[PDB]
Amino acid sequence: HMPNLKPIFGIPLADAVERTMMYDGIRLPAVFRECIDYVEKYGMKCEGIYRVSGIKSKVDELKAAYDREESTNLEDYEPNTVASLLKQYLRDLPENLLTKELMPRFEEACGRTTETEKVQEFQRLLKELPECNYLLISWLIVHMDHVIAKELETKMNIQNISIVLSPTVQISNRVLYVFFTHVQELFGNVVLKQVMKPLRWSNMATMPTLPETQAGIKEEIRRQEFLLNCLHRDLQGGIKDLSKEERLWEVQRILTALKRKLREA
Repeated sequence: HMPNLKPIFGIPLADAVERTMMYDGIRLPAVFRECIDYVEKYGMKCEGIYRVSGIKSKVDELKAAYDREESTNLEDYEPNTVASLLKQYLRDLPENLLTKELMPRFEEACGRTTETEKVQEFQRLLKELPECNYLLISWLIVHMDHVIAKELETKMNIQNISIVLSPTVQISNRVLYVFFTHVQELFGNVVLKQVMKPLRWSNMATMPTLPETQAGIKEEIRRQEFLLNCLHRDLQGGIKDLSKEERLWEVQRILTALKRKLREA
């Protein structure tokens, strides 16, 4: 029969999206957000950010865990590791972000005599792209742009990211440099929406393992309630899945603790 039961590393974007839908299902895989989320929250002041090699021994476990639909607490892993898992994940995806179709035109648009001519070409390229690709290209480049500012503190430069991001989407070095530069020239309101992440807690038995900080609970509750109300509502669309339900009590149980501690801090 078909090899393996639902893979993850080596599928089209939508296929990955439908598999890894977390919040609203804004047409985007979870993996990408999970990795962008960690870097945005914790991996912002990391030297070697996206530059150092991730521990392949951890990465191969992660890709396995995702492919097996398991629990991956990236908040306990190294930034280089998740970043390496991410860039690999993007590689494994058959359809490029810019596809085979538009990809060769990025070389063209990079060799434009004027910054305006470049962005215009990239503009038409990105429009050809599917919705999922459009959003993927937005976040990947915009998030890495903010990483360039972080490079300004982590003692790195656009060139460094460009070197390591080239093998990522399969496009020449100079195109990444121009990618960010033009990415805000094209977008700029593009926002890096972070996600509620699994805890190091096994979600039962214990209790004194939760964040005891007020601002910590405030932010998390906000993020979690949006996850909560949406998932609950999903079921009302004629959906009766035990897996969705299990996660429904899951979010509720955790938020219950948070709601208590909210007025407990």
